Amino acid sequence: APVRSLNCTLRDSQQKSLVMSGPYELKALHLQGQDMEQQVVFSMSFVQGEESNDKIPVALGLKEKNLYLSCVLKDDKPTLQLESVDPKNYPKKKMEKRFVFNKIEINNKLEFESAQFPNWYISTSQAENMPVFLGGTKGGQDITDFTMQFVS
Ligand SMILES: NC(=O)c1cnc(C(F)(F)F)nc1
Repeated sequence: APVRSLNCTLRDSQQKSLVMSGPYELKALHLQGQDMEQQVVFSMSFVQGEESNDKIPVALGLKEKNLYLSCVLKDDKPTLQLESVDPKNYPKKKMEKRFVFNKIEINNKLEFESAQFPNWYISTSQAENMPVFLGGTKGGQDITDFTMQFVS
């Protein structure tokens, strides 16, 4: 049947919100009050892929935009990008692998691993107003843990 999707926001474990930073760029910053309207709302689709109790394959599209987070090699490195798609054809249950993240629940937090690039994760910096990026460890100074908020 159709693909099932939920509207949501994400915040990193330091409670930074995600906003735009150009036509295809996301940054993370501390946000509260009026400025919270600036945060990106995702449509999280539950897609085809290997699945277990705590590891759920999803795609992350921007709400009512034909833009998806994707993982590709750029200048020979696994990188995160926002990629446009044909709005007639998306979302779909069989999303291409570059669009698929494994949403992993550990200790009441979420990690989003690239399905395409094992052990590469959606990451934020500790500094304010820096890009969201794909980081090659769920270790170290960069942040790989998030919480989800459900949106109407
Ligand atoms: N400048 C970056 O490292 C960067 C990568 N990826 C993104 C995305 F896809 F979240 F929007 N925004 C910025």
